[PDB]
Amino acid sequence: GMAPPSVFAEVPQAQPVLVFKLIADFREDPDPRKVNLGVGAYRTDDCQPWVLPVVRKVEQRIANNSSLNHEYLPILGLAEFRTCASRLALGDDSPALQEKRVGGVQSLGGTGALRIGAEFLARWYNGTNNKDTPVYVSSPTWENHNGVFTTAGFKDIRSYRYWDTEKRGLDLQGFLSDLENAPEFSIFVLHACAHNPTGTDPTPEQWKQIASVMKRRFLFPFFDSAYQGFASGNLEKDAWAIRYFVSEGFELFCAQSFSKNFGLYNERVGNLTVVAKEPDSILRVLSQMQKIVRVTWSNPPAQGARIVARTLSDPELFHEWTGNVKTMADRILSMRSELRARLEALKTPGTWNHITDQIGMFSFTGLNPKQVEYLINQKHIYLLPSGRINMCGLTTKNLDYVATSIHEAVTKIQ
Amino acid sequence: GMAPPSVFAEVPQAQLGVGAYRTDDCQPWVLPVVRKVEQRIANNSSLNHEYLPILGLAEFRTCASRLALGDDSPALQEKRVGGVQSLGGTGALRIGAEFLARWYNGTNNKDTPVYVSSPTWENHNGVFTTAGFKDIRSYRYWDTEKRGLDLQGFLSDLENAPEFSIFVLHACAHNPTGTDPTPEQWKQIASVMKRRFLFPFFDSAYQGFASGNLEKDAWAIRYFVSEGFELFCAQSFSKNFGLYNERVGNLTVVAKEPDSILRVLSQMQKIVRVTWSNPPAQGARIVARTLSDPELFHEWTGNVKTMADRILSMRSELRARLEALKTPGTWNHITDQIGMFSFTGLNPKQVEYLINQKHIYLLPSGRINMCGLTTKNLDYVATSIHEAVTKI
Repeated sequence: GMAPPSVFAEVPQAQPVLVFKLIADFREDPDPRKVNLGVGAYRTDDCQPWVLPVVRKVEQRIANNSSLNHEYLPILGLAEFRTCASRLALGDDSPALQEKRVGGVQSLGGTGALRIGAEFLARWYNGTNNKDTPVYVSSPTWENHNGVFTTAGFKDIRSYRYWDTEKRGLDLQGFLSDLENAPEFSIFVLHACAHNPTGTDPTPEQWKQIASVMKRRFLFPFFDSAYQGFASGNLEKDAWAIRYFVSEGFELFCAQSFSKNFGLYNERVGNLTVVAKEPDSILRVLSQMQKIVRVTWSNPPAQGARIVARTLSDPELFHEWTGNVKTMADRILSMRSELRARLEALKTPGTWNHITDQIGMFSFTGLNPKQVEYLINQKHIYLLPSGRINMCGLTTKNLDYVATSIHEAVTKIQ
Repeated sequence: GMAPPSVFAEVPQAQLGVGAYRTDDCQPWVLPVVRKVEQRIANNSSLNHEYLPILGLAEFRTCASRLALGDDSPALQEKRVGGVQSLGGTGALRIGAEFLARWYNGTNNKDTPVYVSSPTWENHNGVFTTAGFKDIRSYRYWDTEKRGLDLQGFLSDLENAPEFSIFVLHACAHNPTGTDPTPEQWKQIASVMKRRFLFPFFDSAYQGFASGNLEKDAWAIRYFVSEGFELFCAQSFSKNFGLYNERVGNLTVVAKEPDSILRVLSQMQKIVRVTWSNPPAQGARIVARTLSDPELFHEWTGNVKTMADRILSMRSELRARLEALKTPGTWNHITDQIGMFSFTGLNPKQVEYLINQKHIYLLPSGRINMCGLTTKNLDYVATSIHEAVTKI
């Protein structure tokens, strides 16, 4: 008599996602002093999203060009986008480009590039269908690295020491030790610049030490490049580490996102750059990439890649874009400098040079969970339990209140 | 004694034929309604580029599921429907397959049989295999001798399928055969599936495009819903909006009650997050704007019927001509079939006559895209079938 249970009756409700509740609490908050330091994207000094002027310009040119059609792109994506994207990462003068040993797979953001690369490695790297190769991610790292590599089938995800809580910076000796102890052929997921979530990057000299261990132990660099140019304003400096590994003779993957440096978050524009030792392997690698893409999204969308390709391939638009990127980078640099200056003017205990030594929009402040709780509950300043803030949540108008509130948290809580 | 060997040194090299709408001039056709909506979007400077929700643009998901199920669907009124925006129909199939391989018929059950039609769109096998299903099977479908549906074979394969097996069903415009069950035949299929707890995973890539009428083409999905099935429906807007390269799809989920939708979608979110994070905006924005404006919706249905009518014309003319020259065999399948694709009924090297001598290019299976026929290749295409059948 009774209706049978749903075939979904035993499907569990997934674990709540923390930051979604944080943003929801922030929007509930009636206090006019409230500040959202938990935002995950660029914001202007007026707390608004920013569509880049060059993007608006190219969108208008696209809309006014009736010759463009909607027929499927190639599985691997729009050729001009892939070429321009890889050239942006590697440099026009890259030896790997000269030697024709680079491939590029258009992907659904940086996430999609990481996923396709992980799927490839889990099938063809360090043996056939070797799911046991260790994959190392930083401690801490971007919240979806583990899930991407686990879903691609890797059974042994490990961490390398990275953030040092006491020094508020890089634990170089721990990182180097974890590299030295990593099994040969282990994969290391490396943030190319603007480490997310800490903002702490190796200096060039530290990168050389990291590369030296990886070269000697045959460790595979899987770069994640989500903030090129965005991070510092200088596209070459932000790509220095990737290019150094190339010039040291590494084979590598580089998952590139255009979500942040073009502000094209919702058009899902990414590229997986592959650097191989010999030109003949690019065709073989890409042929396997095609099979992976085919069963995932079939072929990639056009609009965002068209915008990026048009911008990177035209000198006038490229120059405008580099200025727009510098605007974003400079605002973040300003918020870092202004926050540090205020914390020091308030004689806040501890050192605060990490606020300006860190790079990009995310910063591990060094505040502890109880201090974070104070900022949220008492001061209506919303940030993650880790102490991560987005510098773009700071503004000329809120800087005094945020600095004063941090000073209160540091002196009064714990 | 080189230097370090390449980590890619052993990677193997992986191993009338259009698949998209073409005009009588053999060109792509951006739908007039799409051009109109694209201009409205371009003129709306208030639109930003911030990430969409993981599951996608809310208005798109609602409009897409309503298109499949009908505005007055009891499942919609009872709030037991979910929609996940996806990267085309392919992406919708993949997310659904990933979900089933984790949460359906047990936890992490990779052994549930997955049945696809014989023949089918080849990416069906690859999508379900990549999701981890170890046991992909076929159900009989195309009857080469009758040039139509082998209903008795299909029904027998349903009867012999283990309970809870997944069936990948083409909602309409079966690809590659163009042969669909009639409503009476669908009722027989549904009866076995209901009795044996077989899971309908519909692939709806050609709604409205197929016959010219979006409501008729969705009948089978809606019939299964009315019979109380829980089901998935992977929807593509690539063909019916001509938005191939904007990768617009939706996975519609129908459950027995609203709470199951909440839990299913929460798992969907985790799957999407590690695949593409969140979906692109442009194509979904076009579809949502069109489907939510009755004026635009009406214009769109006219654009769809224009495409279907050109295909129906090509089917009508090809058959009438092959009978005008009365080529041996029956050819009512040419007009009984529905959609862009037609299994002509020609043998694996009755084609290569068409290929090698008259250079008409088609698949070894005999599949043609009717959009490759024109008023100006009418002439010759079928005076090539006439002789391909008479000679070899």
